[PDB]
Amino acid sequence: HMKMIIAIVQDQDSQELADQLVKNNFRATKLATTNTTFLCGVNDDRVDEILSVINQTCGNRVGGATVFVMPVDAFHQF
Amino acid sequence: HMKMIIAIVQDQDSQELADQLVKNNFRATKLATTNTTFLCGVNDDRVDEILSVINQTCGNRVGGATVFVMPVDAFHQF
Amino acid sequence: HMKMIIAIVQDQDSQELADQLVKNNFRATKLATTNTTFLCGVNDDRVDEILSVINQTCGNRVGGATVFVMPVDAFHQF
Repeated sequence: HMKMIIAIVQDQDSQELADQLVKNNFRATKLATTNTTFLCGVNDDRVDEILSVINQTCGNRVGGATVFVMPVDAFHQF
Repeated sequence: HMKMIIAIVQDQDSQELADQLVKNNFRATKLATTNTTFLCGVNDDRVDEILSVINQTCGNRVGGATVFVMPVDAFHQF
Repeated sequence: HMKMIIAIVQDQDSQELADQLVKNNFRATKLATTNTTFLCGVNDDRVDEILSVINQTCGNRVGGATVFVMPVDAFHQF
């Protein structure tokens, strides 16, 4: 099935996460906020991959990321 | 029980979805983004209805909608 | 485990909820909207506390709050 990622990432590191998610085939949506918030539905078995991306891009290096992995009952694509 | 809809819809079609959701008694919230993102808690047995609305308003006609249906453990109304 | 709160609160009462959540050790994120929308992952056994806060701050006194409590499969903190 599928999952929903809500990754709260720092704004300075938002630019590069946004670019690098694209390069890893991750379709994501940025909710503007000032500390930017991302939304990304990924496959059940691609959770470890996206978490790696978010960590390599942002976190305590300075930095800091907090992400939630949430269940999805249904996915539709019109 | 209840569900949560996260419908990522195109901005040109956001205006009309926003209006038409009201006409179908769907209380929804628009998170501004440029590709706008909607949030809408609907009843367990009104998922098919709202999906119809979103499709009739937006999708590949040009267009394109992507929606997630997510479980809700509790709903409160103060 | 943990939960995710999506609290749709009125804008006039958003300022004070935002301040008072901090005073109760609730790390939350505000998604700008005009009727503002909040996001807050809290512990499994701190749902009653945050609901109290939201009610004391906003609701029908004038007012009005609507909140969803949603399951979280995984929480990560980089």
